[PDB]
Amino acid sequence: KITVQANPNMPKEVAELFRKQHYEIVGRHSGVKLCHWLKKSLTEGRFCYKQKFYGIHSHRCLQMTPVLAWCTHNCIFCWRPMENFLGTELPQPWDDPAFIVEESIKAQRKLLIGYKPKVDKKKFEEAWNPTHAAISLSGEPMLYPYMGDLVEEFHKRGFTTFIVTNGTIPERLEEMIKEDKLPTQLYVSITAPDIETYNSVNIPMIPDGWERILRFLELMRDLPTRTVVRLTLVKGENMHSPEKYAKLILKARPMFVEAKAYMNRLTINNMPSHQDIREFAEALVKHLPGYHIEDEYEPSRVVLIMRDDVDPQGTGVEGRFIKH
Repeated sequence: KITVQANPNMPKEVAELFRKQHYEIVGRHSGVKLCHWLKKSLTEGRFCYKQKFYGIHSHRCLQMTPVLAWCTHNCIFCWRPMENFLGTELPQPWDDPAFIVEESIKAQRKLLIGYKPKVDKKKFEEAWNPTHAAISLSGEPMLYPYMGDLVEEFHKRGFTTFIVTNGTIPERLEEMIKEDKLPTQLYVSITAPDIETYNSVNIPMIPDGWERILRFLELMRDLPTRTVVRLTLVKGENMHSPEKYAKLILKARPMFVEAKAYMNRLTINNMPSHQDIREFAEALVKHLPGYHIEDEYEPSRVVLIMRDDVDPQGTGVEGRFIKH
């Protein structure tokens, strides 16, 4: 009988929409949801590509966001129970970091209860005690003013952290850098190689997103933590100008680059084949001096490019894998 403190700072109708999609709301503006993946992992011994790529055990990932319904993009491949996001900023009052982490852990368990049957036993126990905080559910998490501190809160309770951002909020990165509160691994999602594609695919709600993204990339160079540039590829929408993507990538010189297939305006044929991704990956690596194709995972049609000076058998800020 777990209970989560909550009082959704949004129209009740919206809040109900999140619930029907199985999100567990936290506080005024956050939420938790079980990895789409996680089910088959607990019941079928399934693995995730993040495990193959970085040594991350997805079944011990607590997937959440401190910015549930606000974002700076209304992207065409962005799932959100409602029509468009509610706005470009996190409305106040803002919940504090410790409360968010605590309640999120309770939310995670509450959702887990919906299990135990055909379920693995030792694994369920580990999912009940997550060690990876995936800050990438929905919305634009960097809109939360206290990201740095949120990261520390997770770290104090032994989690390693992973932030996924669309990069339109460089000031939050400058702040985390300044107060030295960086996550274990930082991902910036890039879905457009040029300004026109950026508008038609991301559908910006702010006017200066492109320059903010350019700044974000520049702030990632030599960043003292694990870095990733993730490209979500949509057939017929953004799989072009690989040389332009390389330039964006090069401004940040991330440790890793993921060429990932995208899997509302978007048809089922907008989904590229794994073979399409391999091709795009090859075309891309050709424009990235000092990088090479390091691995792939066909089941998720994703290919991994890694910077040459990163050790394929190491861990940490200079190795392929997360500290054991």
